[PDB]
Amino acid sequence: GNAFPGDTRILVQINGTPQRVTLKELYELFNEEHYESMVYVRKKPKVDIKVYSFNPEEGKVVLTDIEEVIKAPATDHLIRFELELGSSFETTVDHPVLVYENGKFVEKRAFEVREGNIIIIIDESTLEPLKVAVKKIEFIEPPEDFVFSLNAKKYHTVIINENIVTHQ
Ligand SMILES: [Zn+2]
Repeated sequence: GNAFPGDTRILVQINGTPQRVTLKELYELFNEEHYESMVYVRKKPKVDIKVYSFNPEEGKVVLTDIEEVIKAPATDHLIRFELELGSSFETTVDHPVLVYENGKFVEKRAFEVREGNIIIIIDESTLEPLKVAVKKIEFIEPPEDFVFSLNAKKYHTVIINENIVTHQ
């Protein structure tokens, strides 16, 4: 399954306040827990929480509900993307990643992303999108026993680490 490392940060709105939490912390803000089909799923929120998403049909940041958070055993390698200006993120090898090409978001599996592909970051104050190139790609042996994901209602995009737009 597709996932992120637990130390990945995600932009959320908690009780009306925007902030970043790690995916591990996000998982802990839910209860409930059920273990089934080798994964742990939590659906009931402990705080009033929404996730910030990017709506590609309108080019706009939007808020949406979190349907569930998931913790799964780590199996595959991760891929780390280092971006122009020094930001970075990591996903499992087949995780969808959004790159910006010729005026649209292309959804590629992480292992198909190439150096020089463009990633979109958001300026949080103006909500303006900015383009940064992928500068380096690394394959990383899984470094923790569990990885984490979430399902965001409708848009299925999230804003991670240093304001990076990607697919949930
Ligand atoms: Zn849905």
